[PDB]
Amino acid sequence: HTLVWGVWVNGVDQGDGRNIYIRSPPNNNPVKNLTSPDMTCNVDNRVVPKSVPVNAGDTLTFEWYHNTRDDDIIASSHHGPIAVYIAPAASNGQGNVWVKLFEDAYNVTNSTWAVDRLITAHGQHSVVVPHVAPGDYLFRAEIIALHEADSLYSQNPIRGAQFYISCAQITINSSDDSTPLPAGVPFPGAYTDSTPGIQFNIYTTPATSYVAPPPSVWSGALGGSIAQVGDASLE
Ligand SMILES: *[C@@H]1O[C@H](CO)[C@@H](O)[C@H](O)[C@H]1NC(C)=O
Ligand SMILES: [Cu+2]
Repeated sequence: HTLVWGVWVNGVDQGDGRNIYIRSPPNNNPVKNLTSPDMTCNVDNRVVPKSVPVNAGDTLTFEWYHNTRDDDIIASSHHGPIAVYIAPAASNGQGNVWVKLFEDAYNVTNSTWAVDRLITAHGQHSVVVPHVAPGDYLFRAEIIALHEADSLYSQNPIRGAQFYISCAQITINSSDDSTPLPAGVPFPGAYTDSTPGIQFNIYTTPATSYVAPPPSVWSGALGGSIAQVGDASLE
């Protein structure tokens, strides 16, 4: 169970974004129903009043939390990958629009899942803003907790992969648009019960065999990290 508090841009805290520039759900409950509209931007997808200004090449950092800011972030048990997607805001996240900017499942050297390192990073993971058209976008951060993912939700609704999905309203101001935004996958729709990385047993299967759900990261992605950028105790 985890939620986004806000974002940072180039290491500058944009402030509490909950229901302001994040389309925040009412609580930190996972989405599990792969067919639900809740997969798009979680259970309360609506336009919120603010959209954070960035430029292409900026570092945009999502900051997650559990109950309060800069707490335990997410239960240790919730091992799994992290992805970030982007879509034009005009889409409202409908259609084949979600382009993947970031994927991290499991770091072989460190022996740590993305979620494990997210905790260590005080809830913070980043993407570099791509050189798409200036305009309004949705950045959809997605944490998949796999601790009950050996079952399918569709078969057993008490279990299943858990999706912690947060859509941030971001406005790209300066960009040369050298990498126009390509089509993307639909949410709901890109993940089905037979998609790799939806059903997995993290207890018996080595993490080095885990394949995260497609799609692949777009060649226009400028990178990202799971790493603390800013200190919530100070700003
Ligand atoms: C999953 O969501 C679909 C689409 O909204 C809905 O029809 C279906 O009943 C849901 N399944 C469960 C068990 O909620
Ligand atoms: Cu949880």
